[PDB]
Amino acid sequence: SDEEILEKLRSIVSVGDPKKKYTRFEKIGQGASGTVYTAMDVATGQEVAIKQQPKKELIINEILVMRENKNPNIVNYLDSYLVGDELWVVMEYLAGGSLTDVVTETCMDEGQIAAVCRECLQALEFLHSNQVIHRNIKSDNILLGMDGSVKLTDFGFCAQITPEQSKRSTMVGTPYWMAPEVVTRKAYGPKVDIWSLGIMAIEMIEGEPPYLNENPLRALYLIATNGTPELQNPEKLSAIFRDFLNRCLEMDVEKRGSAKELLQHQFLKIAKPLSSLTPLIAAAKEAT
Ligand SMILES: NC1CCN(c2nc(Nc3cc(C4CC4)[nH]n3)c3sccc3n2)CC1
Repeated sequence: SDEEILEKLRSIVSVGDPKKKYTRFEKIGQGASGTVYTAMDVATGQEVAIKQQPKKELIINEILVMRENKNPNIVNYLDSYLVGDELWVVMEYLAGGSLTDVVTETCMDEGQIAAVCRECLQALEFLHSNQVIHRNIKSDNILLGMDGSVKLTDFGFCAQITPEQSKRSTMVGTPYWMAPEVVTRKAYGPKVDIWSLGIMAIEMIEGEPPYLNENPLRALYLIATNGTPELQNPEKLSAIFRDFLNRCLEMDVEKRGSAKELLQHQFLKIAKPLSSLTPLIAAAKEAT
């Protein structure tokens, strides 16, 4: 019965030698599982990012889900290899870095924040319409292009739902960003991603998710009891922004906005061009 799951992901990986297609191999990061490098396509002259035991079932889920859900607001999966003993997942390279650096080292005005939310909601609307829940939306899993491109990544925790089983009840995600209905093991749908988006907006405002100074469990408890979080300074924000936040962070899932609904919110109408994010990127790179 197992681990014939290991032979399953051997079917997925492509045929050939990795070294023969991508030169200019250079490392640019590492984070628990696993580590990230860089390279160029000898064929097309394209720069690419290469990620490099436990529970490899996730890495399968990540490959498959990424392959069948191409979107301009998703970090594009390319090829896969395994000629060694670690995964050779190749994806498009965004040099601007993660949104985390930006939210914790810079100040974003509402026009910048709206632009980010709109790009993310676009990815969410696409994924949800394909019955996929990301379940781990956070600034850490938002990568930025040097041109201000905003793309979604990390799909190991994705949940493929079906008309027969459109809900889950497993506590997956990262505590500070997890919807109350996920924390309290209740039946939940795609709008949990919308909750995590809201939390990420709080990131973009206050620098970090609510209860971050608390321990993960304490945070988990607080989310389960407090429900919808409070801004430290709600009055700093426009009325239309506060509204968008309220409809992202609604306790009533039915009263909470869908991606498609939220893409029509008046708040996104004050979104700046994506080029406006490049100064935020340069700022984050500095002080680092
Ligand atoms: N949470 C992680 C997310 C990945 N990350 C990351 N990714 C970057 N660009 C990438 C990565 C990918 C492949 C991995 C999907 N394409 N483009 C860059 S550029 C400067 C820093 C940096 N950090 C480090 C934190």
